[PDB]
Amino acid sequence: HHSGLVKMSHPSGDVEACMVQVTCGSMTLNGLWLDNTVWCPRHVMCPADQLSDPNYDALLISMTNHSFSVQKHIANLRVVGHAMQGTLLKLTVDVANPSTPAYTFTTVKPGAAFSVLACYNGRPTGTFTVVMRPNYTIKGSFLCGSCGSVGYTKEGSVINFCYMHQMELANGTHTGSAFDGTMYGAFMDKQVHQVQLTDKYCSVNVVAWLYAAILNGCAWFVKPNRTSVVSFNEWALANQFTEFVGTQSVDMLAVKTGVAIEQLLYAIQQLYTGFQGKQILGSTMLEDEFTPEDVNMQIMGV
Amino acid sequence: HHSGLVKMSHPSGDVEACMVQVTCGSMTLNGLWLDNTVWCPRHVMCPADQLSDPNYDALLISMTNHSFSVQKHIANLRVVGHAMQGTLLKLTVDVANPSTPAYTFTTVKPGAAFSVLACYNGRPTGTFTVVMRPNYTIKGSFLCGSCGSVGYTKEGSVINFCYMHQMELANGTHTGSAFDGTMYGAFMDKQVHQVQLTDKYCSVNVVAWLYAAILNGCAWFVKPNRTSVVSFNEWALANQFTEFVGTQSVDMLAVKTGVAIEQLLYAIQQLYTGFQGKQILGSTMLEDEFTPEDVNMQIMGV
Ligand SMILES: [Ca+2]
Ligand SMILES: [Ca+2]
Ligand SMILES: [Ca+2]
Ligand SMILES: [Ca+2]
Repeated sequence: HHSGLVKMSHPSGDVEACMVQVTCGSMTLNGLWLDNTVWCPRHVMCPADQLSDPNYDALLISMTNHSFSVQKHIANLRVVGHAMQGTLLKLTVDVANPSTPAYTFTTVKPGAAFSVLACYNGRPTGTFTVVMRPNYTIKGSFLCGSCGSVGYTKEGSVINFCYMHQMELANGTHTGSAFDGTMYGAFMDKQVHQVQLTDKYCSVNVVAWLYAAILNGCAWFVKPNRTSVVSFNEWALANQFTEFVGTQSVDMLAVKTGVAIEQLLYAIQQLYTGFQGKQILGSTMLEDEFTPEDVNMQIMGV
Repeated sequence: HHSGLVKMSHPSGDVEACMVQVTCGSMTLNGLWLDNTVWCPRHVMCPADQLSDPNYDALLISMTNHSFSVQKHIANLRVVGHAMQGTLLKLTVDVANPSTPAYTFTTVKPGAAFSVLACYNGRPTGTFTVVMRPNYTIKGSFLCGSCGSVGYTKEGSVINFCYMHQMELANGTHTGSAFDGTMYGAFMDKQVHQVQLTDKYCSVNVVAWLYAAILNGCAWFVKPNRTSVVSFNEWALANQFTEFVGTQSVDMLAVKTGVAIEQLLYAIQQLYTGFQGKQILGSTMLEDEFTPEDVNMQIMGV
C-alpha cells in the first residue's frame, strides 16, 4: 500500500559548515564559504529603497573590501577581495574554510531534484528537496532573509552546488542563480513584476511515479496500448507536458517491472483526461515531483 | 498561488555526528552515540533465522561486551558495558562522543512532526520529515539496514530524540521505538504479522492546512456555518478523524486570518463528502501532513 516514497534530502552537515552571514550596510543575507571565497547574492549591495531596477555596476564600484562584513555563527572573516559574477558576489577572505567539502559547481536541469539548506542570518534552519520546474522556478519555502541559501546535489562525497536563492515570484514560487552567476530561466534579480513562463508536467517524472505504483502493486492504468516517444512528445506539446527523454534510470524501472515506457506514455495520455475516481499511490492526479532516481533509490535500493 | 509549504526537516549535522555502526555477529545496523552510551535496536543480537518471535532475554544473557562491535565512519569504540531497555540496547563505550549535542529524550504524539536521519552501515544517507500517524506508524522510506536510524525534533539548540527505527509493517509503513525502549503503539519487535490499527485523518493538521489555504487567498470552503468542537468530535469518531484539540498555534492562525476554528470544522465535514471538483492548495483531498507549527513557521515566520 504505502509507496515508501518521501521527499528525501541529502544530509546537510557538510553544507551547514559552509554557511555564513554577509552584511553590507543595511542589508544582510547568507553566503557560502568555500576555501578562501564567500559567495552571496549581489543585491546585498543594494539599499532597501532601490531594489527595483538597481544599477549593480555602479553599486559595485562604490564598494570596498571594508563595505562587507562576513561572520560565521555555527568567527569574523576579513574580506580582502571582492568581485561580481553575474548575479553573485565573489568575496575573497583571509581565512580558508577548514571544513570545505569536496565540491563542484553545476547547473540543474528541469525535472531534476536537489536539496536546499534554508538559512537565516547565517544560521541553517531547515532542509527540503525540490524539483526544478520547466519554467525554471522551484516550489520552495523561503522567507525574508533567506537569500543566499544554497541548493546542491551529491555524487558520493562530492557536493555539486547548483542554486543560490535570490527571489520569490508573484505566484509564490522561487528562483535563484547558478554559481556561474546566471539566474535560472529568463529571470532578473530586480524587484519588479516579471513575466512568468507557464509550468509543465515533467513527463519523465510522471513515468517514474507510475513505475513506482507498479512496484507497489498498483497497475490498473497499464494496458497493452502503447504510444511512441515521438507521438507522445507531439501530444505533450499541446497539453503542457515536457517532451519525454528516456534515461538509463528509467530503463531499469522498465526492466524490473516488465512494463515498457511506451505503455506508460499511453497511460499518461488517458490519465490526463481523468482518473475516473480511481487512485494511484493515494493520488487522484499525476505526480511529477519524484524522479526516476528517487524511485530507483528509495524503492529498489539501487 | 503556491502555498510556500514544503516538507521541511531540521538540518541534520548535529545528529550525523552521532551515528555509528553496531555489529553483533551476522547482523549489522545503526546506533546513536551520545556521551559514553550507544543506543541501538536489540534485534541486532538476533540471528537472521530467529527474527520471528525471538527470545531477547536469552539472547542478552548469551552476549558479552566483546559480542558487539561499534565503528564510526563519518573510529572503533570499545564496548565496556551492555544493557537492554525494552526494545533497545544501551551499550557503554570507553570514549565519550566529543560532538554530543545538547539533547533530551521525548515521546512524539500522533499528528506531531519529526525529522528522520536515514542511515545505512552507520553512514547517513538522507533526511526527511514525517508525522506520527494515529495508529503509531510513520509513512517513511526505509530499506534493509536502516534500523537504528533516528527521529528527532529540535527546540532551540536542544535535540529531542523521539524515534529509533525498528521495522516495516505489511502495508509499507514503518515503526520503531522511543528511547525509553517502548515501541510506539501496540507493536512488537518481532518479524511476524501483527494487527495494524486503522489510520485516521489528523483533524488538527487538516485545520492547519485549511488555514494555510486562507493565508494564500484560497477560502471558497469557508462559510458562516460553524460546528462546535464537541459536535465535530462526535462526528470525527464516526468518520475516521481524530478528535480535535485546539492549541495556541492554531489560535494564532485563527487570529491572523479572522476565521474561527469552528468554521473550519464545519468546512472539514462538508469537504470530507467531496470537493465538488474544486481544489484547495492544489489538492482535491484533505491534507493532514502539515502541522499548525509548520504553517506558523513557513508561511508566517513565527
Ligand atoms: Ca517498499
Ligand atoms: Ca575538507
Ligand atoms: Ca507565502
Ligand atoms: Ca557538545
